[PDB]
Amino acid sequence: VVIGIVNNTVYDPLQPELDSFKE
Amino acid sequence: VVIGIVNNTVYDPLQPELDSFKE
Ligand SMILES: *[C@@H]1O[C@H](CO)[C@@H](O[C@@H]2O[C@H](CO)[C@@H](O)[C@H](O)[C@H]2NC(C)=O)[C@H](O)[C@H]1NC(C)=O
Ligand SMILES: *[C@@H]1O[C@H](CO)[C@@H](O[C@@H]2O[C@H](CO)[C@@H](O)[C@H](O)[C@H]2NC(C)=O)[C@H](O)[C@H]1NC(C)=O
Repeated sequence: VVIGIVNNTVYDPLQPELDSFKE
Repeated sequence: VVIGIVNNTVYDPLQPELDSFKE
């Protein structure tokens, strides 16, 4: 519904931090 | 690069909570 949106990736500070530790 | 800064420790609400549970 928006005009002019572009693709990208938004970095999530929690995901790698809590995936490296939990393993 | 700052004048007047002082030492201290900033408490992180996530670290102890996710370290006690994950163990
Ligand atoms: C990146 O942006 C493009 C267009 O801005 C998207 O391309 C279309 O996306 C829809 C929905 O996913 C598809 O139905 C179309 O077939 C796509 N067209 C083309 C030419 O690719 C695209 O989805 C966006 N994301 C990625 C990962 O490419
Ligand atoms: C606490 O603050 C003091 C000064 O405000 C810091 O002391 C200097 O720190 C630098 C970099 O760590 C060192 O190269 C100097 O040798 C230190 N000087 C002295 C007299 O200690 C100190 O680093 C800060 N942090 C701690 C944990 O003390």
